[PDB]
Amino acid sequence: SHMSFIKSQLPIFLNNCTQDSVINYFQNSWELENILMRSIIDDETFYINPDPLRNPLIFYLGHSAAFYINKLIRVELLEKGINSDYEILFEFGVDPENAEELNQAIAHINWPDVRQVWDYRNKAYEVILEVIKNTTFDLPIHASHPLWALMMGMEHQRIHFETSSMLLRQLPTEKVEKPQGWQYAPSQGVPNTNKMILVEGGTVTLGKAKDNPLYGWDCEYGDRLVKVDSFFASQYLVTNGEFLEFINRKGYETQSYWNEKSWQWKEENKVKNPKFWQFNNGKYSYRAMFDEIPLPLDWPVEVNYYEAMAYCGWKGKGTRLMSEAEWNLAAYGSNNYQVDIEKVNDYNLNLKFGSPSPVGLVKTAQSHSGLWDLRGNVWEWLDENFHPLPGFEPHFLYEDNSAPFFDNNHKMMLGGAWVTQGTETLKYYRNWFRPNFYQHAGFRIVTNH
Ligand SMILES: C[N+](C)(C)[C@@H](Cc1cnc[nH]1)C(=O)O
Ligand SMILES: [Mn+2]
Ligand code: NA
Repeated sequence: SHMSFIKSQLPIFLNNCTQDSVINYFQNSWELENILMRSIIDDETFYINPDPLRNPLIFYLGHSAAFYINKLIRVELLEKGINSDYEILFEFGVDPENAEELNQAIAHINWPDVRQVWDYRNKAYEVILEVIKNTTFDLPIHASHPLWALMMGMEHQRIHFETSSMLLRQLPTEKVEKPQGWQYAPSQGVPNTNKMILVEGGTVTLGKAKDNPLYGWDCEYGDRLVKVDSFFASQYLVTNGEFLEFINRKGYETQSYWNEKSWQWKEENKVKNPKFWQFNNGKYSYRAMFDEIPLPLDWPVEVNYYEAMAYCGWKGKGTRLMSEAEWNLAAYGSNNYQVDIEKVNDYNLNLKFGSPSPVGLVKTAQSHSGLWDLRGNVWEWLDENFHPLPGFEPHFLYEDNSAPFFDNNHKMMLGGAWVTQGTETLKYYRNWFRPNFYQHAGFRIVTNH
């Protein structure tokens, strides 16, 4: 048994994006985000920015709606917006290098009332639904079709369901209410031995073809052949129990496992353990979305990139993280691979659970290479600076989606998490974050020999 009462619709091929199917997918995208945002009990909590590097929650309540409107205006499927001031106020978010830069940016913003932003959402929903009902869906949809703006808006909303869930997780438990049917994975369980598996080397082609019949973001496209040498990777994501051993061996107290930049981050934030653990009465509790529970020892540990690399430092002996090409080889092999959307059901993706799961519990989630949960459970960090593939081109609808972040200051992560939905659960999505940032994200370890 797994989570069932809250359901996320699978993504749809562009050749099957009929008006009726898209109506259902749109309604589901929006209702899911509504369920998440309604879990905040008190409206005053929307003026908190629980992550010090992101905007207050009120911004994210409006932003998904404003983005749909702004892109539909840009392709001229909408002749006017709903509230021009809000379309500007909620237009774009933030990716600051530090909390002081963000604090300076948000210091003098007059935010609307929570009820006014909910009213904006409800009006936007009805305006977009009417656009859908009054537009011909001439199959197939594609990147030069006006309806690309709608496809982009729905994936953007599902991405913000995921990133907003990480903000609500940073609120105190007394400030949020678990939605009916939210179901965590089973949590008792000591981890099994995490064996190193030889991944046979081969050649991969990274990227996505322009006429592939699936919505994707600009940075997904291009074509890059990479020869990948054989390498060893741990069959499981590193677990909470494995990371607890690192803590007990003074992992956060030993400079040689860190570097000057990551140690500085650790000291500045007085970090002694992963973000969502707390030590009390001699033992660690763990913060799931809405509840504190005993630390689930066999779940994948959730860390930022700095902490993943510090664990690699403790392992020593050339222990490292995979590259993007190495993850692709392990997850999809060397094959014109035809995505099968139904396979999303085989991994802890798309709200199969409302939490990470024990490594290996989902019995269909072993890739052919032998590695477990390459797809799903938690994103996994990669030692790969976010970068374009040959053939990359920004899209007119969102020219700065990815180009600003090809800056050697963002590391990549791939594969999707329990909370990931839409085309972000499939092969081509490329994800990236500053290395100090927290997501529903872990890692596995690699050695060359
Ligand atoms: C690709 N990530 C997940 C890093 C992006 C997704 C995104 C949201 N709005 C525009 N892009 C981010 O969170 O900034
Ligand atoms: Mn956004
Ligand atoms: Na994964």
